[PDB]
Order: sequence, then C-alpha cells, then structure tokens
Amino acid sequence: TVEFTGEQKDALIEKYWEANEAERKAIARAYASLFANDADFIQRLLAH
Repeated sequence: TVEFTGEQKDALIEKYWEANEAERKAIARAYASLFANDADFIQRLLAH
C-alpha cells in the first residue's frame, strides 16, 4: 500500500460518513483494501 498523512485520511473519512448507506458499502470496500495495514485508519474512522 501507500501511506497517507493523518489529514489525508481525515478528508477521506469525511467523505465516507457523508455518503448514503448504499454508497458507504462501495466506499468502505475501497478503503478496506487501501488501509489494510493501517491500524490507525479504523480507529480514525470510528472516532469521527
């Protein structure tokens, strides 16, 4: 994978929560592979 800064992840997570239910499934699949070995992302998303 590629590394993202914290602010990069934030901006991405922002988009997920604004998405509707059906779209969240599309985005979460995307983010799931893209942040495989980032334990920070899950935490970062769940908080906000």
